[PDB]
Amino acid sequence: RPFKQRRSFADRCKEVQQIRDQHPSKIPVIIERYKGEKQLPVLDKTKFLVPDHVNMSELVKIIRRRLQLNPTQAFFLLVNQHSMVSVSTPIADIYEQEKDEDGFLYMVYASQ
Repeated sequence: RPFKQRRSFADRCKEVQQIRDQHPSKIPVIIERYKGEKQLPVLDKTKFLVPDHVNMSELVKIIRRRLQLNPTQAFFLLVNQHSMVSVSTPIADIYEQEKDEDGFLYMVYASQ
């Protein structure tokens, strides 16, 4: 089930804050599969802490690994309102610019 439907807005704020208060150098990112995707698998992990010094290329690289992709597989990692951000764009720039009302940063992966 979608993370937003698995935890109440109340619950979610609280996690984000607990993350802030316990791991202040990490960005809280929720990563999930695009709703209408077929050719790419559901991952066991949806909650990701991402070192705030990195950029989008790092994330694209972690998700490849977890999805067990091969170089050939081009995929899209889209933030928030299906936005494409530069892979050079640092996640901390991305976070401030695109984070949800609940403190998390939501992304989805897709292909084609």
